[PDB]
Amino acid sequence: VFNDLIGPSSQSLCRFYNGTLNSTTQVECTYNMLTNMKEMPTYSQYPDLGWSKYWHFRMLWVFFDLLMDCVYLIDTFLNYRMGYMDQGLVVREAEKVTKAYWQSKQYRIDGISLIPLDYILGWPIPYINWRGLPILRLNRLIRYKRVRNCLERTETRSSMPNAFRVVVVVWYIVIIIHWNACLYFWISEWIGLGTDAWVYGHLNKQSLPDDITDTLLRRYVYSFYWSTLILTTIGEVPSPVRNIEYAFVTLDLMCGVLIFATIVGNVGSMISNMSAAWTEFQNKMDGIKQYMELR
Amino acid sequence: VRIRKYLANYTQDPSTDNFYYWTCVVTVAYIYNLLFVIARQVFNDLIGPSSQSLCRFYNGTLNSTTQVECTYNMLTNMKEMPTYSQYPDLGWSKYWHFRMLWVFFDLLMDCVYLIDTFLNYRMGYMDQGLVVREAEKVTKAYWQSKQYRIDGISLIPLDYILGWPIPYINWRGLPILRLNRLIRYKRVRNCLERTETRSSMPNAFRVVVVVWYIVIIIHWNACLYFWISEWIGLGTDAWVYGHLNKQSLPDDITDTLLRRYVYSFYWSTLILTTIGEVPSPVRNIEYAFVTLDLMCGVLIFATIVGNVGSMISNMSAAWTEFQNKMDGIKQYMELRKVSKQLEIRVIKWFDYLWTNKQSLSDQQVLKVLPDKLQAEIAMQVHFETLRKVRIFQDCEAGLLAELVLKLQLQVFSPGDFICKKGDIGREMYIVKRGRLQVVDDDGKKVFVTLQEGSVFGELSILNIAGSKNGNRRTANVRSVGYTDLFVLSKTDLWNALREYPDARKLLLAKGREILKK
Amino acid sequence: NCLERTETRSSMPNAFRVVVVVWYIVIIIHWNACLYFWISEWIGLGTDAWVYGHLNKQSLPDDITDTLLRRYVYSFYWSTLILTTIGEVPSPVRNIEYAFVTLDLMCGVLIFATIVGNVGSMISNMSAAWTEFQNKMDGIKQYMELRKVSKQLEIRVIKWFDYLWTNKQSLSDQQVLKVLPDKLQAEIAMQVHFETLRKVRIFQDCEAGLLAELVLKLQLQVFSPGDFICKKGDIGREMYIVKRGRLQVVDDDGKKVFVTLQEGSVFGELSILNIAGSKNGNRRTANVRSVGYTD
Repeated sequence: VFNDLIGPSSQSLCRFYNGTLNSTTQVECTYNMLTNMKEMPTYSQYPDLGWSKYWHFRMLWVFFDLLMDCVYLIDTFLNYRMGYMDQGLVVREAEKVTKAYWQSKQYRIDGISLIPLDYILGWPIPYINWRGLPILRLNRLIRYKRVRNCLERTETRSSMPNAFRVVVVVWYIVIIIHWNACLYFWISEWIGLGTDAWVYGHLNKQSLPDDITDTLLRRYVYSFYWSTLILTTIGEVPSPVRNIEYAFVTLDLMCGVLIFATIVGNVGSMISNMSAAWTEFQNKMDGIKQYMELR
Repeated sequence: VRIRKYLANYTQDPSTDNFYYWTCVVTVAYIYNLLFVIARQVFNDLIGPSSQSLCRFYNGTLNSTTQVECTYNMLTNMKEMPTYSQYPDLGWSKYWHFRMLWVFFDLLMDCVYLIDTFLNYRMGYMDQGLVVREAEKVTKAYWQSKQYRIDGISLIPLDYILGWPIPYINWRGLPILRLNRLIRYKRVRNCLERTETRSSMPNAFRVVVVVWYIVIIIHWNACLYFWISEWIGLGTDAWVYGHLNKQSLPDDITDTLLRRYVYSFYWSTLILTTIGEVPSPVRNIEYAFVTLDLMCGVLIFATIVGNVGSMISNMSAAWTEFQNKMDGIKQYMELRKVSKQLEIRVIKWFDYLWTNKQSLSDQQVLKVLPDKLQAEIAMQVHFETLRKVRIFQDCEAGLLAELVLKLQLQVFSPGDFICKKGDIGREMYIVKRGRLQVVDDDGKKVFVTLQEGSVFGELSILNIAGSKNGNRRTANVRSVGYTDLFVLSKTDLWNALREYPDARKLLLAKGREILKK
Repeated sequence: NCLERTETRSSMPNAFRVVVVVWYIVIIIHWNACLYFWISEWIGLGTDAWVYGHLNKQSLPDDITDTLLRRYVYSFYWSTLILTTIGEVPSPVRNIEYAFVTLDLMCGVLIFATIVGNVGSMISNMSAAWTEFQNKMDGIKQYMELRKVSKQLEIRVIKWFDYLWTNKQSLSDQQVLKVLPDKLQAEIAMQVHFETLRKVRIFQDCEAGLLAELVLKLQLQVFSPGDFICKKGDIGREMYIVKRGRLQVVDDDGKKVFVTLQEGSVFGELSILNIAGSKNGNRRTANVRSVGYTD
């Protein structure tokens, strides 16, 4: 969604009226031209799609992508040699664990989660004029079983279990609000920024107020605030204009009602359970104090 | 004549699966009525508009302000709402295809209601645990049960007469006269109950049903808001839908039927969830409606999200009860200063107990189910261990049923001893899953390896004084890895073998054979 | 005392509980409406934009008359939006209005949290028996899924549960045997079971306190239409009385009926008696098979 994270690959061209030239020309946007603008900047692509300036950011992202795919490959090798529990004991002979690997159909879950489409079609190629699809690395999210086993085997073994439960539901909250932030800015890019007053842009006037620059940090910070106000159903955001914005805000508010109702219900139960022994002691003392009062 | 002699003695069995799929068909027809009768009453352009919108227009070529029919650029950014003038045929010359589509679906769901009335007329009531399938008894029990009034109010065809735009009477149609089809709610409630008892994904069906309840409630409040916005008059004040609302029709937004339903659905979503980011009311009847609607939204959405929070709390209830047991044991071993190796042995036992998760789930089956079905469950699960056990292959069959209802599971650690040389024998063991080893007292050298299905510990609980150990165990027994054991006690086996003397003579003779071996 | 002695004696208790908390809601919002208009009169109407008056512009908009009905209707709407903490009212201006709105919003948070908690509990309790039945069915369906029980036993168990919810007169004796005294439990056991106590051959000829002491110790077992109650070689530990259902005695393998034991018929009383003159003793004399469902 926020495709300026790898470098912008398209220079912003604001319309500008220099008084010395006495002409209204399109030049590249500085930070004073993104502050208090009358229209959104038009983007024109670089001929190399930004690779001559932002190769250090792109090789940082490529290095972390290769590091987590090597972590996925070593996890696939440990899946290939995993000792299954047969009769209460693990099996440590190689032919039995590879045969029980190939019979259990774990290799399809390990194989869909390692298709390297992201190294081919996930980066800005200038020769094809391919802008890159980073969403083709969504196949790495199919390995959720190892994460669920790590969270289960952490909170059975942890000496502070309620602190880990609170940290895990806070991480669930931040990941849900982040995915709704990228969903809001994908719809705000798809409709067109600055076209109406619900979409991010210059017409929103909560997104870009007086003396506020339009940067990538402003885009993520306003989209995170919009999803925080929508998913907690405070709703102090601009009301929708077009019908597809009404459909998205209605679906997002009902999803926010349902899943934040269950999430805060879990947080209220988890902080009710941090002093459950004191409350059960207090119910026994309330019963005995009421009995000795009435008799 | 074949369908006449078939229908002369047809009687429906309500317990069958074909009747349950018929209740799904009646649920589909009921959901059609429950949405589209109030959508057709309020949003009456769903059947064709039957009144052309006449916007006031100033053409600069004519230099005159005339009333012409509204195009989509004249409903976009308007200064006043369009006045409606009726067609002479009430739109039947243009919108007969939409009206015959609605007439065809209305006739299809009324034929579904008629076939459901015929199955009500021939429904087999349960008399003595059996259904009745003779025709005179089920029609007499139909006419005595007063089901015919509920079936008869729900089939009055007022909608085919006064529910459509008739041009000769200049009758604009009352689609709300098809609200009598909503009295058949018992078949829908039986379909939802008999679906979520029989479904293998019950919590997904519960979540889908409360999402459908949410959408039907917000849709009925959407049609209620647009009925009050039509009744007050659209565009007359800033709470009502119209041009003065400025959230309903902003800059460059056309006023269509989709805009009316989409804004009314958004208004009821913000009112019933009590976010309230809608225009504040102006007239007093709008204040009364918004106050009543907000209090109804507080109450029924509080109970609905309470149900959704309980239903997604119950999707992981076993993990939370396991975590309360682990929290109690971890708090106990923290405060009593238990050493580290017993604590890692206990949490490794709990990691094993959640990893296999086929250990201890017998409690609700032993609570609510009858003993014949509990015995049949004990046959069908445990059959691979009941087929190998040396006493269980040679007994009376009711004796092995009475013994297999009294077994229990004990999970054992890989270092744990099951018996030592000098423990008193009070339990007989059957290895359900796991590997066992007999060893020396201090030498620790194996003699035999007791595999799965092997039975031991039955002579150490027998009371024959010819065996010199008596109640003492004959050998050291150590589990190799983790071990589930079918554990038969001394007392329950001695009761069941007291009730059967001939198998007691057989096991006593096997005691003589193991004494002379 | 009138509300307590109404909802103990009412045949619709949950409807009375819902009507009483709706009356509590309306009386609380009415008293906060009169509290808001007393402070709006005391400060002075139309002096600022939080107070009722002409400067409020939600209270008196364009073409809205200031009447007594407008005063009560706007004050009731203001307290409905404050006590439910929607808060779409004008923000306060003077400091005493800030103190009143802060105190009123915190009172609204606390007492409407407990009131809607009571309403959520009261409409959760209107279908508590169906949810407890569904927890038992969820446990049994999860157990038969994980143990790989075959399909015909699973459809027999869910058909038994469909019958157990369809008649719903099977097992509801637990709270009566808990809290009620044994004289009233005995009188309930007389008044319900009288059509089966009038036919039973031991129960027509005994001492009356003996039949009371026996009828407190009975129990219900529901039987499937294929199920056998006794076979030829089971040890007799139970005496049966057919409360509702049809029974049949059959051969060992020939499966031909001899008599049809109807409702009210008593059997299984000689097989538990310890007289050695009967050659079977504890063994059952005949095969007994239920025809349909059988209590």
